[PDB]
Amino acid sequence: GKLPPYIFSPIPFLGHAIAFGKSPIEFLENAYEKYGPVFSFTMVGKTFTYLLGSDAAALLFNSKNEDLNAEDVYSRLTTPVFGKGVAYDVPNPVFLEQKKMLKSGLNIAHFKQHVSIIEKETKEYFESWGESGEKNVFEALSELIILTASHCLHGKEIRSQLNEKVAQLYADLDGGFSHAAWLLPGWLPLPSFRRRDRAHREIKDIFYKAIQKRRQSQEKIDDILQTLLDATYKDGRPLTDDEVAGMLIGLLLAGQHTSSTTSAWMGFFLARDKTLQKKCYLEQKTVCGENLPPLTYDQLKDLNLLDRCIKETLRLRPPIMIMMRMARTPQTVAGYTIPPGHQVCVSPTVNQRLKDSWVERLDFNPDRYLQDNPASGEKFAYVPFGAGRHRCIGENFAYVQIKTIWSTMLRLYEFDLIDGYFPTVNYTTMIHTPENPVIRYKRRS
Ligand code: HEM
Ligand SMILES: O=C(N[C@@H](Cn1ccnc1)c1ccc(-c2ccc(F)cc2)cc1F)c1ccc(-c2nnc(-c3ccccc3)o2)cc1
Ligand SMILES: O=C(N[C@@H](Cn1ccnc1)c1ccc(-c2ccc(F)cc2)cc1F)c1ccc(-c2nnc(-c3ccccc3)o2)cc1
Repeated sequence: GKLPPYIFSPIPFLGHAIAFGKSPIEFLENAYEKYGPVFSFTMVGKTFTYLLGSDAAALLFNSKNEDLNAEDVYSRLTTPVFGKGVAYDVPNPVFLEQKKMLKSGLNIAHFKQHVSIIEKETKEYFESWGESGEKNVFEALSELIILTASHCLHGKEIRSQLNEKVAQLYADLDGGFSHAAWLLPGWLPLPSFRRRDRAHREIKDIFYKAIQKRRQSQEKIDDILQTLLDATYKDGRPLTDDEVAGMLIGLLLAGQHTSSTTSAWMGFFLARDKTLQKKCYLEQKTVCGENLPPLTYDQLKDLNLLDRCIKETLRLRPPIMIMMRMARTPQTVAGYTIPPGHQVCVSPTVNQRLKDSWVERLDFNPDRYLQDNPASGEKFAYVPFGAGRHRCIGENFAYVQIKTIWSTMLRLYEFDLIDGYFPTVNYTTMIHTPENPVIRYKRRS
């Protein structure tokens, strides 16, 4: 056992907390340069080991959950949010089945319904934006996506109940993902803990009623809720109501912020590159016709440029900057032996931006995918949706959602930067959102 290089800090408990917190990507890129692909450090009492670049990241992406374990690092925070019997509250093999059920629900049939739903929700929402102005697009997209994702992933019944009170319940749930929740005992009656737990109760209740309501109807509905009510584990057991409601909460949380932040970033990338924005609008017309009829799933698959714009946005601004495991058993990578008790980390952000493999790395270039590039060229250089056992199941929905929304948005408006300001990254929020995401827009042609 030869340990990975350890980046010493004189600062007792915090370690590099402050430096890492200010700009993590720069921290990790500098470390990579000085120490190589595999290294360790301590922050706020804990020892972290990073695996940077494709070859090293392979260890995390290939590992069995018995070896590199997700619930050890996640369950404490997620279980009060998503609920019992779901996600990281059960053995991983169970979660894998639950994922299979969800995957089965995320199919082409349902996507075809989703496109119209999302186009409709989007046009209606942006009516309040009028003909022109300067508004906060991240807030717009967050508010819209909570609606679109509910409608698609929860259904019409639940969606019609989605008022501001319920939206706030969902925000209160997000609050469970706090520094306080990580650092402090659960038994402290902190406001955010109280809200989180209260909101979890009220939201489950709404889902309980909607679930029993559908079970009792003879109206055969073909949607994702139905797929869950009809699904079964290998043992044959159907999901309980509490299980289903748990999975519905997850579906929303997963469906919202990863898309909203991403969609916001794409907005500013396209605003900065007006020629690229024009080409996208022209692509709309080419594929769908000059009359611009209602979007269809099949038309989305032909929006190749828009697709590469999403792909490239994800490259430079992946919503999930980190993926972490607890090493239960010793692991070997790059000559080093990582001991049990280490938390093993990967950063899509760093891998997706690495000097050695990405040409003009900090450039937003959708066309980079028309040549040889590390997305096709390597295993794990490009990993915004992860890989292996804990890999994402929502990639196709997310693309459906983001494509439809932005397809519609390009049709409605042309977008510009304000005083040539391109938003900086707000590192203090859980998902790195854009700072001051106010965008200028005027009605399109
Ligand atoms: C742009 C949108 C999205 C991005 C960038 C994204 C990214 C990711 C990433 C990086 C992981 C790997 C987590 C890890 O290895 O620790 C993941 C896992 C997952 N995602 Fe997504 N995701 C997105 C949308 C969605 C959606 C819409 C859903 C549900 C419909 C979803 C459900 C999941 C689930 C269930 C997992 C598995 C977690 C696990 O096995 O531990 N995601 N996602
Ligand atoms: O929301 C979390 N995970 C997300 C990751 N995601 C989103 C889209 N694709 C993947 C997530 C994972 C599983 C699910 C999910 C699970 C089951 C299901 F049926 C449906 C969805 C939903 C999610 F939103 C999450 C949030 C916080 C944390 C957390 N872990 N540690 C912290 C933490 C640590 C230190 C300081 C501050 C926070 O935060 C871990 C995971
Ligand atoms: O352990 C986490 N952060 C670590 C830092 N780190 C980052 C990379 N390696 C170490 C961390 C961050 C802040 C702090 C901390 C900060 C302030 C303080 F007063 C005390 C402690 C402690 C930490 F251990 C961590 C782990 C998982 C996640 C995370 N996983 N999933 C999410 C996520 C997913 C979806 C939506 C929102 C969050 O978040 C976020 C942070």
